[PDB]
Amino acid sequence: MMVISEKVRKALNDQLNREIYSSYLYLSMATYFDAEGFKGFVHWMKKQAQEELTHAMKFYEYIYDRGGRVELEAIEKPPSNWNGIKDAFEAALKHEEFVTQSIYNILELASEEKDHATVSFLKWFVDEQVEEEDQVREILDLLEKANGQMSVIFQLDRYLGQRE
Amino acid sequence: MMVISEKVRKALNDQLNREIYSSYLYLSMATYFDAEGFKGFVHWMKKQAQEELTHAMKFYEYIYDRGGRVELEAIEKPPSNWNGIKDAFEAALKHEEFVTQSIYNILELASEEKDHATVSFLKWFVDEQVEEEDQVREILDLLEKANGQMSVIFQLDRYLGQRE
Amino acid sequence: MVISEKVRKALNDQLNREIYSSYLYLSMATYFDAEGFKGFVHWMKKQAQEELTHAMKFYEYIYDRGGRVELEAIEKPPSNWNGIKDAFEAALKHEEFVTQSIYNILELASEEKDHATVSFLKWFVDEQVEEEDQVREILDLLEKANGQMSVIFQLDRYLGQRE
Amino acid sequence: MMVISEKVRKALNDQLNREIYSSYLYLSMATYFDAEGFKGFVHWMKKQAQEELTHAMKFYEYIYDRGGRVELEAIEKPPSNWNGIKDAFEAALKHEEFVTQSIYNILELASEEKDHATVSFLKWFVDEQVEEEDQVREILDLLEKANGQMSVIFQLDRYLGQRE
Amino acid sequence: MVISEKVRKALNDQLNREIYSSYLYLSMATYFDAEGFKGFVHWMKKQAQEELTHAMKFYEYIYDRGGRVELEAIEKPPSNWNGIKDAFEAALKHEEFVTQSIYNILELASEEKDHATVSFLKWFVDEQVEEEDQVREILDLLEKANGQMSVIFQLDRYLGQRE
Amino acid sequence: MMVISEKVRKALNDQLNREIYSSYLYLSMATYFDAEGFKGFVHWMKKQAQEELTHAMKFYEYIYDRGGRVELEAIEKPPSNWNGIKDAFEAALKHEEFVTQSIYNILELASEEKDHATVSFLKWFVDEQVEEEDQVREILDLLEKANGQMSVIFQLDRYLGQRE
Ligand SMILES: CCCCCCCCCCCCCCCCCCCC
Ligand SMILES: CCCCCCCCCCCCCCCCCCCC
Ligand SMILES: CCCCCCCCCCCCCCCCCCCC
Ligand SMILES: [Fe+3]
Ligand SMILES: [Fe+3]
Ligand SMILES: [Fe+3]
Ligand SMILES: [Fe+3]
Ligand SMILES: [Fe+3]
Repeated sequence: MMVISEKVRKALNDQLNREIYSSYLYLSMATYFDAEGFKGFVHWMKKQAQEELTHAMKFYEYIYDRGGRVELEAIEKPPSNWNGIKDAFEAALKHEEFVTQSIYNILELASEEKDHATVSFLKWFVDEQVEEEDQVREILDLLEKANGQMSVIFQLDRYLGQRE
Repeated sequence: MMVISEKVRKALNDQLNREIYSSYLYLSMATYFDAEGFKGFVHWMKKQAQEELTHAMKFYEYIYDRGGRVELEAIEKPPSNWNGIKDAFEAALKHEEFVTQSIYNILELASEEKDHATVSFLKWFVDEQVEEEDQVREILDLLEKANGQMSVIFQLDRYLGQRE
Repeated sequence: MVISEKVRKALNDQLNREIYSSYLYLSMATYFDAEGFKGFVHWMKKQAQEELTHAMKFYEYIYDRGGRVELEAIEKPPSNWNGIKDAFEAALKHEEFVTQSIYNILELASEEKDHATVSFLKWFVDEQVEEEDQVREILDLLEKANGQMSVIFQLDRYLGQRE
Repeated sequence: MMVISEKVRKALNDQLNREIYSSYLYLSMATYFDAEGFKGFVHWMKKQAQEELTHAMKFYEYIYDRGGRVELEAIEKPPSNWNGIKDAFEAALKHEEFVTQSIYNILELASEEKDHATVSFLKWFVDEQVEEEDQVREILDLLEKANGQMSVIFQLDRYLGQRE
Repeated sequence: MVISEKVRKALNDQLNREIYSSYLYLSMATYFDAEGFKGFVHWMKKQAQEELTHAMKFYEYIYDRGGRVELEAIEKPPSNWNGIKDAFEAALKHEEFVTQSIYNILELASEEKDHATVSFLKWFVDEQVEEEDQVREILDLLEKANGQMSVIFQLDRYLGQRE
Repeated sequence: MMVISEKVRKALNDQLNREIYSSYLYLSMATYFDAEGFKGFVHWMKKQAQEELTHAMKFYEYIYDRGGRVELEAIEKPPSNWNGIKDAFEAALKHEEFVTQSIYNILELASEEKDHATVSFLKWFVDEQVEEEDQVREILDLLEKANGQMSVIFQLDRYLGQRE
């Protein structure tokens, strides 16, 4: 027996598909930074793409652990171009803020259904989203310090190029 | 800047997107095997999914190496249900045979324009595709021997569960 | 004592339920031993030990908040089941009952704003997810098995390897 | 099938359930010493409780080795309070003596049936009971010398806290 | 800043409370040193360093959520107690007050559906259980010691061994 | 017995309370640098705060080593804001020069009282304060050479981030 309500399963399945989209979006930002020729920003976006995949697989495993099933949905085409580096990263910040709210919505729905297991499972994402937001604000802050000066952009490129 | 024709850039970009669908398709086969409860087949499909991402990224890299740019397209919703194990693996073989012909088409197009670099690049894929088909055919030959017998299916599950 | 008497009693009741759970799994070891499945015996003995550690975590938490543990009688558990599948079906049902009892303590602790006990119980919520699932995974393998002895022996070996 | 008499199987099964009661009793003495705030005594009682489980399991294995089956019985509520350290260890001693006599009774019953296999099996427990009784007499005799001096009780709590 | 001004202010105040907590344990060390108990001194100095890490945890969380930290004046703490037992009950009473301050932030965050701050505070809810319990254990040992100097020396070495 | 005069004990206790404020002050500059987004300057200042605590603790011990007693006084509120990176470090230099003079005042009080022990104990801080002053001056000079050019600011931000 599936021991999550169907409406919590679809909320989880929906979030799983949003995590797949988030990974595709960062790959698309990588395509942008690669066209712009910043190998370090490219490197950073590829790691973010694979990191979001692990988020999706976390949802994957919990759905099956609670007796549900996963259904993959179509993945909409992401933007392929931005108005500069600050533009791409602010789009990332806004995006992760949307992801956090979508996860917040699942938590409140689970809490209202007295689904304590799903409430507890999502705490990892609550904490993780704090870090996903902060790291992008850090880059945005450093980018505003550079203020388009290429000597500093190279430093920030090579800094983000070291992400493991 | 770009030293591939737009006809070859577009064939490569389209194949890149098909490799992304390939990974999504194999992930969806994992959701099916998880629903049916075959951990080894799940494992095998998850590893196939990650192999297809590397196929995509080899196209990604080659496009930029020749001065092109990659544009990510929508990913269609993959099927989530099959009649049984053998049908899923037959769907995989059909898929890989289809990707082989699509690569054959890029190779013939590149050869037509005397883009010898892209012809040579696709040789790796010609050789990889022979093994992608053969591995699925070996499984199908075993499933046809298994003939739906659960004790023998369980052996093949554990066997494909050992994939590295 | 810094837990309410009503929460202290709930924890103490759950400690005794956790000891009963360990005894129950020992009784399933007695059953599989009578039936001659060494691997299922192994799994059940390892499961009985795991419930003891659960009980002791309630033990320690009660004393950490100024409480005292009172051990109650342990009811006689069933000693027989109608085959391997039936015993694991009883296990799944039992663990679900354990999950609901933990949920109930968590809800009582929440409405008393006993945040320490709420947070303490999170560990058991997450653990209960696994205990339910690992029995569900066994049941699904048994359903496919359909009593076929070659597959049951394969499953005895798999469960005999639990550490 | 079973090569112990039903009368000896019942005697062994009964004693297995006494061993489980013994471990529960000692756990209960741990609950008492934990309320009293003597860490070392708690540790000792927890170690004694685990030791009685190895006793129960030893009977378990012999019963199955002789073609018998184990049936677990209800476990009585143990006392949860004593009138002091000496009183608790005195109850432990009295309990171990009762266990010894219960074990002796099985030995005499099996020897009257010429069930030599069960006679020989029980030798291990005859010897163990000598140690179990002696270890409690040792503690009681040290407590007599302590004579309520908290400085010496602390020393003794530390010593029994070192039990491996 | 993505925490509300009431939640940032509660967090900033708790940061300053943690710093006073570290200062308080430091003068408790000044007390035990005047009284000539090196082990209790050692224990109190270690408690001081631990409270700095509590403060620094609130520090980091405030910045991770886009807020800023403002350091406030630190009150002069008591410098004397009328004995070992009195010093530790001041410690216990204080940690209980810290727990309630943390509970208030938790409920404030919860009413604001600020799940991130709620979850961040779980670590402290769990930590405070152990901070209270370790002082209770010490007090319970001091009651057994009952002013006997030979036993006080024993407890002095024990707490002197804290890592 | 106390073998320092009350005025030298009182001077030493004031310096102890002054050393704690210095640590609190440097902690507050970290709050400033963290708000400005300079993680390396934050690192430097947090480690400077820990060094001031060790200064406090050396006064702590010496007071007890000559039979006195420490009384902790209120810590008066530090500033939390500066008009830029170098202005903060200008405050740092200004502060430690004040500490050096406060230490000099104790040394003279000790010299006139023929308290040779306190005179000698303080020569550690005399020598340490020379380092403390030079350490900030050198930072100040590089900030002036950098001249607000962030590529150079970023570089010694990372430089001071390497402090042990
Ligand atoms: C460095 C390359 C990153 C590319 C990310 C592409 C994301 C969008 C397409 C998703 C395809 C399916 C995901 C496969 C997951 C494989 C299973 C992982 C199990 C832990
Ligand atoms: C391997 C077989 C396990 C059988 C368990 C039967 C449980 C019945 C209750 C008996 C009392 C158990 C007391 C256990 C004390 C353990 C303390 C460990 C340290 C925290
Ligand atoms: C070294 C052993 C004694 C420690 C006593 C600590 C007393 C603290 C009093 C308040 C001081 C506040 C400023 C401390 C900043 C420390 C920052 C640490 C980050 C690494
Ligand atoms: Fe994510
Ligand atoms: Fe492929
Ligand atoms: Fe025994
Ligand atoms: Fe604290
Ligand atoms: Fe200093």
